[PDB]
Amino acid sequence: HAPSYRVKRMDIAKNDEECVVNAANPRGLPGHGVCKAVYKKWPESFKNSATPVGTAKTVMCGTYPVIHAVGPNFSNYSESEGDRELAAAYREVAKEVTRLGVNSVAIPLLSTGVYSGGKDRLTQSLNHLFTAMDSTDADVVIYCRDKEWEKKISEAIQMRT
Ligand SMILES: [Ca+2]
Ligand SMILES: [Cl-]
Ligand SMILES: [Cl-]
Ligand SMILES: [Cl-]
Ligand SMILES: [Cl-]
Ligand SMILES: [Cl-]
Repeated sequence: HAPSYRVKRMDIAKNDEECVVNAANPRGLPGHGVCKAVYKKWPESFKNSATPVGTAKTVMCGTYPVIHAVGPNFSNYSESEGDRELAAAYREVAKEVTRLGVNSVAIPLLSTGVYSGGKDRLTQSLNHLFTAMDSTDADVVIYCRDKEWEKKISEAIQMRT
């Protein structure tokens, strides 16, 4: 086992990893985008999944862990406070991945969809992902949907190797 990062452009509900990170909202609602796809595939994981901004809460669907990570909605937060909460959400993901003992995890880029406040946050969100996950030994598979984002994420992964 050599821990790795990979990126795939496809629906995270089809992931091939041992657990999934949901781009969750604080109230545990079905939501939109990635969150709604996670709700359709693992609805049982939404039982008592509500948790504050900047935190993560894991709920099992059977034995399959869904890590509900709540990034900030940048429409509501200032750039400085939102940046702090986004970094914090990813730190909580790293703790949960470690506690669960999984060999791999499927992760989306938090706060880059409807919580982005209308801005391109690929680099900001990806760099906070790396800051949290670099010290873990899980294989990390990042899921995206946009063709140009796939290329940019792949370039960012490859240039550190
Ligand atoms: Ca918070
Ligand atoms: Cl590996
Ligand atoms: Cl797909
Ligand atoms: Cl929401
Ligand atoms: Cl989002
Ligand atoms: Cl994307």
